[PDB]
Amino acid sequence: LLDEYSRQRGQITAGGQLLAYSVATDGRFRFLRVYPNPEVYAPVTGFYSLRYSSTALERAEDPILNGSDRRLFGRRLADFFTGRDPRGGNVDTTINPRIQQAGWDAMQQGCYGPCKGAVVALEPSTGKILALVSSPSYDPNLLASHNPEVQAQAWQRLGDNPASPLTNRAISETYPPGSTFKVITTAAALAAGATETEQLTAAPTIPLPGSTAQLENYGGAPCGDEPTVSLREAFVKSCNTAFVQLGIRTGADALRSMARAFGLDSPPRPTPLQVAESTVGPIPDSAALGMTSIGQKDVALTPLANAEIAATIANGGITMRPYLVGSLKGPDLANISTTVRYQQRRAVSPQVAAKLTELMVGAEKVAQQKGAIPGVQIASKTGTAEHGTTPPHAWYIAFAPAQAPKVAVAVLVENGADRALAAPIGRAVIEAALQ
Ligand SMILES: *C(=O)[C@H]([C@@H](C)O)[C@H]1CC(SCCNC=N)=C(C(=O)O)N1
Repeated sequence: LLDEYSRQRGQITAGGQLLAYSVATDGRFRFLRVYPNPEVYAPVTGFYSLRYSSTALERAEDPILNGSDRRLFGRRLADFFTGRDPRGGNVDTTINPRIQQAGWDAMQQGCYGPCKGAVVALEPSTGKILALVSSPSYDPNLLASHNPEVQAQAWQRLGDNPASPLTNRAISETYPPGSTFKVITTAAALAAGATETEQLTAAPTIPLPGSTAQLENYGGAPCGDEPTVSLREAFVKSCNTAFVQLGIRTGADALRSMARAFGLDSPPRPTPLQVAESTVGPIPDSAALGMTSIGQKDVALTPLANAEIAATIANGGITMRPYLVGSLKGPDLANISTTVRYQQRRAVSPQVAAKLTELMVGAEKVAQQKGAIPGVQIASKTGTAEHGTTPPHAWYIAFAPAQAPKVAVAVLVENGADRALAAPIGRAVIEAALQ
């Protein structure tokens, strides 16, 4: 450890701003790692610690940041030959500081006090991760201390915190998607040949086949005041029974297949950070299928996966591979690597994506309007999700402008559902993006 602290570790950057850098000190270990906006960027930087090693981008891009990367070998030779103090390379992220800060701020004020959860912003046409927010977060300056006791105390406080602030909730945790998963049930039906004008039950209640279990609308009220409702109408008003009926009519295999087409049960590519796998679940019976259709049973998504669903629809049906690192530099600022955007797969036809967009623009209009942006059209799906064996989660997925999208977001507020919170958070992130 002594020698690797005698060489100046390189910088983690966002928008030409520093997220992590190293300062020359009088310490036995010469360089101290500094995080100037610590809690906000901790999901992106991770920590770099004498006692506890590294996480996130400190760990992923460790060869570049410490200067040991093969691609940096010439610079290291030239410096030693010339007498120059050596320095590691730089990692330039895809994070937009304005959007990251707006996601964080909105999370710290959006639950009459701080929310627990995650915000992800994506650029639909490129796959760039524009923001990666987790709350509560922690201060990596605490683990950068050269004092063993300060590090050990911080490590212990963090690990005993029931809110688990070390966890990057945007990419490492999976949550039931609830109402947001109607986007997938809808996509599956549209692809199988159903249309927006198709008629579905408006009944307040629906039996689940092969069980005494029963599903209901919110909170026992009929979708319309008519016998049935159109698919568009049930989508925009987020009726449950209609979708239980739609999904079972569509069948398990079509639902599974659309779920995989949208990245579920599909091993995620590193960003370079590892992303937990999302799942539609086994769907072992028809009771399960009705429950899967409205985002429950065994469906579990990372906030990132849910932002990608929105980004895929925004991008005309094509999924761009999400990435966090735009380019790697050497100590001179010479380009070592530039990331090139990659089309992962087509999930749905331009037609189905267009249809889903219309429905989502309708769902946004029906929704609570706090934080709406004048002259900007937003396509969205709000929702709640039940979990465990408890207050439901609050979700918002969206993209904007709906006509030619520049940004897609997912907002998850753990336990945030009322009986509103997620959507204004989403819209502040969008607004910051479109500035
Ligand atoms: C979706 O999962 C839920 C639940 C019944 O399963 C329903 C209830 C709500 S919450 C209302 C939030 N309004 C908006 N901004 C919705 C919905 O998102 O409309 N779906």
